[PDB]
Amino acid sequence: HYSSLLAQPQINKEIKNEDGVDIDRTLVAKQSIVKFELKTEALTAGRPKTTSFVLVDPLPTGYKFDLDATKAASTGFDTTYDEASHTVTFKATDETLATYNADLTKPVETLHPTVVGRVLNDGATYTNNFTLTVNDAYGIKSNVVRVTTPGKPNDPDNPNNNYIKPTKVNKNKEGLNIDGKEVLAGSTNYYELTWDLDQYKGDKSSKEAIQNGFYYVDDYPEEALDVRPDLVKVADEKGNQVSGVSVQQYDSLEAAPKKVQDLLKKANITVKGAFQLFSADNPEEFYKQYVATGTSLVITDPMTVKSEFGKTGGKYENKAYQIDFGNGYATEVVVNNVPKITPKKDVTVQLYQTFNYRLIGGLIPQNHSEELEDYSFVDDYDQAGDQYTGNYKTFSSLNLTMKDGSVIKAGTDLTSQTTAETDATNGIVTVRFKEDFLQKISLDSPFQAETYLQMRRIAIGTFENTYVNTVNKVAYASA
Ligand SMILES: [Ca+2]
Ligand SMILES: [Ca+2]
Repeated sequence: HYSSLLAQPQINKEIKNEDGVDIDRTLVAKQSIVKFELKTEALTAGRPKTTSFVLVDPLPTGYKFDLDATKAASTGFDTTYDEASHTVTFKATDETLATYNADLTKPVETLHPTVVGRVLNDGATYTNNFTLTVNDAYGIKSNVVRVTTPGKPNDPDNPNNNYIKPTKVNKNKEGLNIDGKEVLAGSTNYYELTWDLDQYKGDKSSKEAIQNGFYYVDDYPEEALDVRPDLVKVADEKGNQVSGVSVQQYDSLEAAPKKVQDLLKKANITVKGAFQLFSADNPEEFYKQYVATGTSLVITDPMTVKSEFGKTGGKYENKAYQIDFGNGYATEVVVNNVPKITPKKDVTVQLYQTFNYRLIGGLIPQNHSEELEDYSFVDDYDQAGDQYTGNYKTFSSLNLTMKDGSVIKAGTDLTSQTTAETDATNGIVTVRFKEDFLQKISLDSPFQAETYLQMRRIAIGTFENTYVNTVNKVAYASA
């Protein structure tokens, strides 16, 4: 008699987001409001009078139960919550018990409560069921329902699920990862920021979670580098361009719109000084086209070494963040070092005696980022006192390896790979390494060279002589 008390499907647990969309066995963003709806079908006619009508729902871990939201959605019940066992119980009021017992010869439609909370963890599966016991004589156990948040691989319901890991790598223009490498003055860091969106494929988040926006933050070292605002570009993982991503630079977080600071503090992101904020313009179109389709974006964010910072040297760090649906995830930190270049000069007298200016070049340290395209010696002598004979010899100052594999020994004459020229107007000798020899050198080998400029005194007295070394068209004085 009691197995036919509730009607056709009897009971049915449903799980929805805040737009009322069935999200069972699908994927939803972290912090999403998730409604457990404990539907119960009409009571058959010819029943006994209903003493009790009790639904008990043990809630899953990671689901933060909201008491006043679930009470408002469960009129006709009285809501009790056991915090120690994550269990919520709904007991039908005597007023809807009365409407269940108004005429037992007709079917009556029964009320149902709704649990309202939000999921709190990434890469978690949330399971739920509930039991309904009536008149402590029957009792029915419901079907299990599932929702999953992105962040865990090998999810059987979503085969694209994985770790939400935004990545940042430093590249030159050839695409070589230069993480941790040395970077010479005037060079540019072609930073690659990945906007990790693969795992969000199949997401059914609400329309207001999407309205929290989609952003990318880059905490760039403002004290060492300058942004190249016209070379920032957002592309998908293949190469096609992305228009719908705007970029704004802020010199400090405290000098930024209060919306932006609220954004970062609700994602637990804090920035050292200046940062960039990539925005989605219209988040809804950005969602349908990149988030819901699981197509990650790539942001090339090139920045160049300041002039002064190349002369002082030091180290700098870049770090980025990804902010989807309001939730923040952080890249690892990429580190680079700028070497301080300081060439020196000695001499090696008496009227018309020949002598050499020894011009030692700057040390290009091991494990550098960019190809050498310029290593030149520039000597501005006093033509009224000394004159340049026209002979000179350039030697490596250390052991040079390169791409073929050979190692050029320390002290080897490299003058058959140089090119001099003379400016008689100002009195300037310029010994240059050509490009095709410099661009034959491995990026992991060091580089240093010296030239001996043969000169002779043609006047009495002492005379000043300035020497300037050049590496990739940045000029270093000397002492
Ligand atoms: Ca910064
Ligand atoms: Ca001169």
